[PDB]
Amino acid sequence: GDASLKSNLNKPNGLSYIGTVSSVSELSSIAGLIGDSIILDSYVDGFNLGGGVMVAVNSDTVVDNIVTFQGNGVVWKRKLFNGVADVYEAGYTGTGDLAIFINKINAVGFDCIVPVSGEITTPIIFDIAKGALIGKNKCTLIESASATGDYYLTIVNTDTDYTNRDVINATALMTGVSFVGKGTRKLAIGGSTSGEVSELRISNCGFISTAGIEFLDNAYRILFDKCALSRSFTNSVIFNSPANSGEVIKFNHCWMVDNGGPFTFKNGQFIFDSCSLPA
Amino acid sequence: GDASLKSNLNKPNGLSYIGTVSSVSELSSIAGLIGDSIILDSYVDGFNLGGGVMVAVNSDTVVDNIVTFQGNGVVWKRKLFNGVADVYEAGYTGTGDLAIFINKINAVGFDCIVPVSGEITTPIIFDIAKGALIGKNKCTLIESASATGDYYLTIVNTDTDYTNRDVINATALMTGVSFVGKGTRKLAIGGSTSGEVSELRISNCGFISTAGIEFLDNAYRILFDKCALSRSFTNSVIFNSPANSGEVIKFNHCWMVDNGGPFTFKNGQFIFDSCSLPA
Repeated sequence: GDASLKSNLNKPNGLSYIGTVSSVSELSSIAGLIGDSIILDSYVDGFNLGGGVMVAVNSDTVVDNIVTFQGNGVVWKRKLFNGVADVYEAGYTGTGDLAIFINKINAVGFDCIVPVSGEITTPIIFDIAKGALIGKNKCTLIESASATGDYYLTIVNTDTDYTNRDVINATALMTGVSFVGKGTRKLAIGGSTSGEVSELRISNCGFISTAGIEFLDNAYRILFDKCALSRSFTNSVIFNSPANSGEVIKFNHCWMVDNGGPFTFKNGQFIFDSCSLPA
Repeated sequence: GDASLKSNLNKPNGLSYIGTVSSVSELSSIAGLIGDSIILDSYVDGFNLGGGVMVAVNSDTVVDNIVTFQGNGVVWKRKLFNGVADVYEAGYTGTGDLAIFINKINAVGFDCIVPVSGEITTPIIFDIAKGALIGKNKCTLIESASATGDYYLTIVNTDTDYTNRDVINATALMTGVSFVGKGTRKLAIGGSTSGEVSELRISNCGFISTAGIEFLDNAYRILFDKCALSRSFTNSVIFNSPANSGEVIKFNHCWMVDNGGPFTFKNGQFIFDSCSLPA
């Protein structure tokens, strides 16, 4: 009856009488009119992570599976999105490969916020033309035993245009992330097919027990702003005179101890400022 | 019937059966009791931006059109506002003059978060006594062709009190914004009527194709922390010996290339640290 329904809705738990969408996978079958608002419990069923109020927009809306999602005759967009994308909104559940969701957010064109620690397996591709990489809550990325390849993280710039270079690189930022490797995989900066990776601030980051940092082509004027590069295996820094690379590479207040591999500076221009090494 | 209504509310899209307020303009005519909660779809009708759950507060509450909004016999306040104001919450719809909403948020006294790129036309007045200016997601502000005046951004401090100077200037911050001018307008720091603009960190910012950076009265110890100042027209930096200005002005890891105007240092004390120029 109406009296029971009205009374149930007015109870302190009255919201529990409104239906919800359990997951993003279910969202693809939910139809609606433009402007309809629905409750999304979670990205993945039962995890209570990455949900929110969704609103129906035109079916031609670009779907990024972070803010906008496929619907049945519409697209569902986060109604109250503040512009800041985190890995929970991209589908991370607290287990599995965190690198998948770091790659996904950056590939869409948002800053990637990682407010959680976890394990990484697939190599990370961090494109400074598409956003920043921001760790929070002591963000620690621990490489899994099964992780393969020569690189756990490669920093690129898919923008090869001159006009956009200064615009893109001025804001380039990676901050607040500690990587715990197993001594087999490196961090790469640049690439022969990459645009110029320059004016990148890498601040408050740890690179512990990795296989080193390797500079590729088109990588210069990188600013390591208070970072740790310690306990490295086989190599610490690799600069094997790559083309269009090496100008004013600066380590500011960096802590580099207990490493098990050389700093190979074949050409290039390197600045250590208030650093400590090697212990 | 009652069973149809109850089951519709319990459907996965059950929230769509709850009414909503379409815009802030409509919100002005919405009445309610103190504590009533309503759904705001958007600041401007149909854009799905800047909405949220609103709660009715006392009718004498100060309305700032960011957190609090006028109602019919009450004031509507953002129920879940966390203190962080973005341009969407101030009325930005994805097009138009972003400078209007930067000015509005700063004038009220919040940090202004700009998680989007767009155009600027009206001159920005950035008061460091009121909050910071923070760009996200490769924030790029492109000056419109119709923008007039000599300045696109002026950085001031309306607090002229000595006691508050150190308190205010310690946290002064502008970060993460690339300004792309058309060669006609400058950036001004200070002013004869301004309080002392000092200890300001300008980090990860771009000043590209502008008419230069001009120091006015009461501007000193500015820290340009990894910025681009490139492709300038007519002037790059103007320091025409202004009064109470010039102490330890530092460019840290700055990219200053392809400029078309001089760095005029008539008096003053300037520090270039790990900069590159002029190409």
